[PDB]
Amino acid sequence: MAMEDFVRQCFNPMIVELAEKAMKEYGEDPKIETNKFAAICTHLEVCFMYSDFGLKHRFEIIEGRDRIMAWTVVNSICNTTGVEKPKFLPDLYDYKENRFIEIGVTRREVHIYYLEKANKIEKTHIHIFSFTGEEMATKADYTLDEESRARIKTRLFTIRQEMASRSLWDSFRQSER
Ligand SMILES: O=C(O)c1cccc(-c2cc(=O)c(O)c(C(=O)O)[nH]2)c1
Ligand SMILES: [Mn+2]
Ligand SMILES: [Mn+2]
Repeated sequence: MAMEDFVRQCFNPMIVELAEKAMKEYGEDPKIETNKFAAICTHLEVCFMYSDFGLKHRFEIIEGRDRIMAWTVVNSICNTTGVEKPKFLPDLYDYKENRFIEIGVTRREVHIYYLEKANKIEKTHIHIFSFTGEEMATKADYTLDEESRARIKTRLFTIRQEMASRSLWDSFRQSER
């Protein structure tokens, strides 16, 4: 699979390893479910990039932790800010706006995916990125500055074009659940 090669060649090891670990604990093989693997890597990188554009410690990363730590972080945040405990593990906590964030990344229409997220959940803030430079966030509050957002959008467009370059993008486009 070029897709497996592409993942290894275009995302930093930490992300690949985390992605690999997450699939393999739940019986899923990244050599087979390769479009899923790419997607997880993609969502992780975004989650991390979002975090990195932050009070220097603006955001707390929840995604990418093991489940024990993820919950440990979340509870610890709830107990000392008073904020209601979410049902599902979100991606980030915003210490400035003092809310949880759910990051979405979609090959579909941003509004489409936004609804799916809003429906599945809490007073968690939602931010949706697409591979087209489009984004959607609750009450249109985009949390970050334009530069930080431009960098995420550029990284996603680039992943799309690299996939496209390797005739991998049509599979990947059509593979969102
Ligand atoms: O689109 C999906 O296949 C899907 C189904 C259930 C959950 C997720 C998902 C998307 C996410 O963006 C996410 O952050 C998580 C998480 O486990 O923290 N999970 C994605
Ligand atoms: Mn998550
Ligand atoms: Mn997410």
